[PDB]
Amino acid sequence: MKIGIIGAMQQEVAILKDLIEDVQEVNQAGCTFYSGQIQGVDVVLLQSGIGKVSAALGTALLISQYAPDVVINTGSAGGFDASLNVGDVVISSEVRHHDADVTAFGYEIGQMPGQPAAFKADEKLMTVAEQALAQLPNTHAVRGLICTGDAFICTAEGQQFIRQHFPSVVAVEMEASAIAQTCHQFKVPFVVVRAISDVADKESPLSFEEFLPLAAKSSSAMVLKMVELLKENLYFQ
Amino acid sequence: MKIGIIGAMQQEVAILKDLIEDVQEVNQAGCTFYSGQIQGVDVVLLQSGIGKVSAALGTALLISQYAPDVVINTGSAGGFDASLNVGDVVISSEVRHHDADVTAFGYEIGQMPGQPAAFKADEKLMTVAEQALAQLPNTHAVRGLICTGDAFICTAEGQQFIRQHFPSVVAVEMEASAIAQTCHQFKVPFVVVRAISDVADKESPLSFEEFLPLAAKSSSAMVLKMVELLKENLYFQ
Ligand SMILES: CSC[C@H]1CN(Cc2c[nH]c3c(N)ncnc23)C[C@@H]1O
Ligand SMILES: CSC[C@H]1CN(Cc2c[nH]c3c(N)ncnc23)C[C@@H]1O
Repeated sequence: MKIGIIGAMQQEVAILKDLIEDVQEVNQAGCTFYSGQIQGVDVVLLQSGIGKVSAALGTALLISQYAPDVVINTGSAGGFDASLNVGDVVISSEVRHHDADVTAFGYEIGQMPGQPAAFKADEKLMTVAEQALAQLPNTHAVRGLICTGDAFICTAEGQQFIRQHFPSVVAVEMEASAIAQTCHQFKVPFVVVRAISDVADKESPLSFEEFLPLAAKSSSAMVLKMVELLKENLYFQ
Repeated sequence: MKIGIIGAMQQEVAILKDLIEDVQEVNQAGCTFYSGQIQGVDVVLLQSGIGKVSAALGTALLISQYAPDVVINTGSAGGFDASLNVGDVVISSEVRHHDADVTAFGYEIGQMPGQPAAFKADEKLMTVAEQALAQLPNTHAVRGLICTGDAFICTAEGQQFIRQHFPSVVAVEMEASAIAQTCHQFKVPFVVVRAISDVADKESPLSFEEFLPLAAKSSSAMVLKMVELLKENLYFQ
């Protein structure tokens, strides 16, 4: 099997990049693809750049050229769920665009015409995420709705808008819905396994830069554990 | 040369689709690609679907698989310039994301990290659009900033925010910045040549329904003239 792993920033992909054996690097359209193996499992790690367009473009190139069997989105996120602390893992049940609005034509808030209102994480991948979490007993996680937009959320007004429209939101970021929508269009299973760098408030610019490395560490540990589980999930393969 | 043409909706691509000789249709990832010739020049017409993610995904597949020499984005738009009536044409000087905001890290409003603040349309393609306009004297057009977001703009608040942050905006729509950013990442020249279906206000939903066909007609006539000029002029090898 081949696992596609996608992160936006260099800092988000660095830990996993260093684990790829027999690594081959391709640079294309602002994207970097690292292909090789982890523990005999074929992996392609994409560093896409930030935001919905970069993530969509990168994901489209990843799927069309490398044909991963599954996609895992790694990286940081801004926490909305009360129970999340900085460094904690967040897992997508589903992903929505918080900044999509075609309600004028009867679509629900966040729904892009032509798409479902939410992009559901693959149930079989989800089971692997749960298994990985069970093997990291020091790790606290929350699973729920992840909301994506092309904005860094750092104001009370920004938070309130998102909570008003998506009351179940557990975290926000800037790529997941683009990765998930792209995967939906290609019919490829995905899950988002990120970790919290900040709580999307006026302190988040500073918190983000301070704790991005921690978030990358936590997210990356989970993703590595999933790769190790996938290695011997022969029914899944 | 090979000319790439991108429209989001069925009605936006239908006029040009019907002019393609020796047409070959490919369906991939929810996109449709029609290739062949229009008046003796190779074209690939992409029906991308609506919104930034679909447009980015589609444009990435278009460029990576078909290698068009230039990209023209056709279709409808919501008018901001006071002189625009339904059916009038807008030509991009440049394109920006109206809904991007990472000002917390020093970027300009609308600027995505890792990108320039605006995506400038190609000078030769703008010239060709202006030549096409001269050959369609009963068409009124404005050249200027086109702003894109994942929302249908139809409220006073929506207009206010966009005008506040991008006061020179001439029109808004939902794909151009995705196309433009993707073309930027691939280093492929682009221009947007759209037409007005509505003026982005409370009347827009009904105006759009009524005037989408007029907007497709007006935009498509310009694009056809541009195809003819590009075949003749050798501006692009
Ligand atoms: C330099 S732009 C920030 C990057 C890291 N991202 C995830 C993220 C963490 N905190 C966030 C917040 N408060 N709002 C939105 N996104 C995030 C998204 C982008 O790649
Ligand atoms: C059914 S969604 C609208 C489709 C047609 N589009 C262009 C457009 C016309 N008027 C617009 C407006 N007031 N606000 C944003 N976009 C537009 C974008 C989308 O593909």
